[PDB]
Amino acid sequence: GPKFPRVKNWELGSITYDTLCAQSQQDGPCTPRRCLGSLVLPRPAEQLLSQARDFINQYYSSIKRSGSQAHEERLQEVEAEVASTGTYHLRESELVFGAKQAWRNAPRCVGRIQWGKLQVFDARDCSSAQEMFTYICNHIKYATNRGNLRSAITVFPQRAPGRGDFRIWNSQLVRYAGYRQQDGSVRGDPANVEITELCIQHGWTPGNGRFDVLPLLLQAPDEAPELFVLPPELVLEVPLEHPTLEWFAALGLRWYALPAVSNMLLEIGGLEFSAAPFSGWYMSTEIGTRNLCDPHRYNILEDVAVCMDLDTRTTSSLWKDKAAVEINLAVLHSFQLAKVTIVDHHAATVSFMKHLDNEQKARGGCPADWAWIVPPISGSLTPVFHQEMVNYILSPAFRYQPDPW
Amino acid sequence: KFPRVKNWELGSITYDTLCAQSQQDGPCTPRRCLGSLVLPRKPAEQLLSQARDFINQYYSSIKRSGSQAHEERLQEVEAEVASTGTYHLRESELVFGAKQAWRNAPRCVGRIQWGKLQVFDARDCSSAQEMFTYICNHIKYATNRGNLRSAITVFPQRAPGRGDFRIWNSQLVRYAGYRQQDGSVRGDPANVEITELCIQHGWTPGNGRFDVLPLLLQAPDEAPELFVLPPELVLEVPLEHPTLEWFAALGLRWYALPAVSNMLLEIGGLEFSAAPFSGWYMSTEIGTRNLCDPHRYNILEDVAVCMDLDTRTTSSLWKDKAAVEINLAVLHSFQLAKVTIVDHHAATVSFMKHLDNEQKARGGCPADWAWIVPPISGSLTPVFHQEMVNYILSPAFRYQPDPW
Ligand code: HEM
Ligand code: HEM
Ligand SMILES: NCc1cccc(OCc2ccc3ccc(N)nc3c2)c1
Ligand SMILES: NCc1cccc(OCc2ccc3ccc(N)nc3c2)c1
Ligand SMILES: C[C@H](O)[C@H](O)[C@H]1CNc2nc(N)[nH]c(=O)c2N1
Ligand SMILES: C[C@H](O)[C@H](O)[C@H]1CNc2nc(N)[nH]c(=O)c2N1
Ligand SMILES: [Zn+2]
Repeated sequence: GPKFPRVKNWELGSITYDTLCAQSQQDGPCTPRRCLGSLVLPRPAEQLLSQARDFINQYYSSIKRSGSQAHEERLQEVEAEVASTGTYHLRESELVFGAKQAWRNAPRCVGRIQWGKLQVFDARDCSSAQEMFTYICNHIKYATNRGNLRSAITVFPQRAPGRGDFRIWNSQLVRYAGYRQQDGSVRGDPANVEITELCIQHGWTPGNGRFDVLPLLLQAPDEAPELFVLPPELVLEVPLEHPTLEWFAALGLRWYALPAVSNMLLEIGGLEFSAAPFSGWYMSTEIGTRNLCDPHRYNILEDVAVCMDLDTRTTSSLWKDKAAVEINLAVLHSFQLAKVTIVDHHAATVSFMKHLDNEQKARGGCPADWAWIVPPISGSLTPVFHQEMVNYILSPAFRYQPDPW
Repeated sequence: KFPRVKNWELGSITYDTLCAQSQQDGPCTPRRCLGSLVLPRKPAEQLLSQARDFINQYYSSIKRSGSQAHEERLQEVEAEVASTGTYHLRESELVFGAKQAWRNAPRCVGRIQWGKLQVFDARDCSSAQEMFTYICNHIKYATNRGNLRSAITVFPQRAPGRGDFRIWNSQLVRYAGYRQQDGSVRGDPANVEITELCIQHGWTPGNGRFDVLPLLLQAPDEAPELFVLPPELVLEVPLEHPTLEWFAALGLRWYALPAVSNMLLEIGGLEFSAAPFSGWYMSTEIGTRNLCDPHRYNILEDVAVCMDLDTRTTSSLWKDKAAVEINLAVLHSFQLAKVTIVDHHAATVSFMKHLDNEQKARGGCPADWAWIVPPISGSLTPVFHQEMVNYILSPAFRYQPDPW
């Protein structure tokens, strides 16, 4: 009936219509001719002003002051600023609203039930790489909270016309070195080979373990990046063991507590924050399935299966599935034992369904990327697999941005 | 222009140029992507152009484009449309057309097999009774005592102002779902509706979990008729587990033959509303979806208790553990019964080979990532890490409304 995408849950037989996609002001990669939804990364003051105006409208709606005198005055205040400087500045509460709305809008994030609970650290006064490092250490401290993890984001100064960007070169604040061997293989995390070599080129003395924490490469405006080593006591790690397989602890596997993405661009009202690292807590499949079992990551599936004495010579023994389960179980068990926040893929997806229901009421829809929301093991066992989803770009947003080298 | 398609495990890139051959709109727009939706929301020159396009594909396939036979065939098609408003395929064209439809099906992981398809021409069928005979031969052929062979039977095409030939069942072999008035469903909940239609059309129902349904067959503008399949035709596989002795006690079983019977086959503008086709099962279809889905047989918790797992909490991964053992039970049992089946790792490996073949042959391959990636152990298979482009090519299989 209604002129909006009809969305169905196939488990429950229930129907909704997404009206929120009508608010999208940016085109994704799909056309009537072909869907490109499985692609990870598919390909003027007038423009700023319209984006700025739209954000200010969003802000004044969220506080129920739409059409008010303060709303119209903030609009004139922004247009004047842009008219005289070519850019504008956010009030602090606007920044807080904006950062939360960007998380809420992130189609690939399954943890958005938590979106209203986000600690926003304003670091827009930062003026050096040393200072960026201080803000980052404080972020890690506050966010780690000795294992009782707390979502947080730290926002550094915005892109300025006629000035270089603040950038954190690492993709996360905590990552394991990846050392290329003279036989062609990689010791450590192959995902991090490039950044490891950049750190070395920049004066880092490399280790040679499988789990060496990388230093941070931090770039203040118009300067070369400076290298900073995180004090080990700030980086909480969890040694992995299995509740019944005693040999598993002997594998010497471990992972860090805090997933702190640091290379994404935060866009609010046309303003761009090139350095705004944020962190939450892990879903167990991120560590146990992707980081440890991806063939192009640590790739330990065959090793674990041999320890479990599975028939690894034939696909039909399901050895890969059996090993993957035990690895995921080890991750969950070890984090719980160490008292570090973690969420399994069942609890996470069930909570995401609650979030879809909340947002249907609050906003008439919720942009979601099915391929990213459905977990990488046990897909159809979770309720999100059976939920149709509409994907679209809303602003404020987190966006990929090219690497600074 | 042309999508750059990347495999994130191997670092390799291809470009899909085949998508430019699409003449039919999917549901996505630049404003929003609707790729995760299961079903679509909703003269003579049009038919003639689809017909010319198809005839051109056919003569190109036999390396005979431009030949006189090619030219004469286009004229035949034109003369027949101009006079009658439609036309008819030759058997060879029909065979080529059915294989291309399978090749083009973006949701099918089994397409490495596409060139090997037995095509039964049933277009000389005039009654429900004759459809039933054709269907029985199809099932006999395809089952082949456990050595399954892909096949399609094609019933007469749709015609203007005349009702369609339709098979009301969604598959030739389905288990009944009985709605006990105490809320629950006995049997397969996906089939409550069809089970009830069968009863009211005079079927004597059973009361089991795996009662094979009768076929409701409909010839144009007639009430459908009920036919019971001779039980010796329907190969079934009892499920047992290689190491869990109690598993067999559950009395679980599934049929050998996945034979979809409610999809429309479109070739060169002609539509075939009854054209059931069958291949062989991938184990996750049975183990994961049919048995473990919450709105199907839903056996997870039962199995998990038999394995003495902690059902209290999600974090013990009881569901993942029980699902793996069910999938193993299916593979084991089919292998023991000498009935063809393929596991999701073998299937997806072969699909990657298919993408490579098709990249060289046609410059691309339409693929629905959400359907190709298996429902358990997704990222443990190579397709997970493969970007894919989805689009509609003709000939094609399509969904169509239920005939009731
Ligand atoms: C609080 C607990 C959280 C959980 C359990 C969670 C979970 C996840 C997961 C599993 C993914 C997929 C990541 C991958 O496969 O690599 C993801 C993506 C994402 N998350 Fe969340 N998240 C949480 C907090 C946050 C926070 C605090 C933010 C931002 C303030 C956030 C923003 C994002 C964004 C932008 C993506 C997409 C990243 C990309 O496209 O590469 N998440 N999240
Ligand atoms: C030979 C072995 C085959 C295997 C292993 C196989 C595998 C599969 C699987 C796993 C699916 C997903 C089904 C679901 O989740 O419900 C599928 C879908 C599909 N298959 Fe294949 N298939 C085979 C043969 C065939 C044949 C012979 C045809 C047609 C001639 C075909 C056409 C299709 C179509 C049109 C779909 C999409 C169905 C839909 O949208 O509901 N397949 N296949
Ligand atoms: N796939 C590329 C790549 C490289 C490095 C990090 C990364 O992380 C994505 C991401 C972003 C935010 C997250 C928030 C919480 C969480 N548990 N995982 C999260 C994962 C993605
Ligand atoms: N998803 C709705 C629905 C209802 C009934 C049957 C069905 O089957 C889809 C389908 C189609 C073709 C197949 C070919 C081979 C196979 N193993 N499964 C196949 C499964 C799908
Ligand atoms: C090709 C495909 O899009 C790619 O492998 C995606 C699939 N789904 C994903 N889902 C999540 N959560 N994270 C990922 O990195 C990916 N990778
Ligand atoms: C909503 C979602 O698109 C739907 O559950 C899809 C997901 N992927 C699938 N994949 C296959 N092979 N079969 C299916 O029925 C589905 N269902
Ligand atoms: Zn799309």
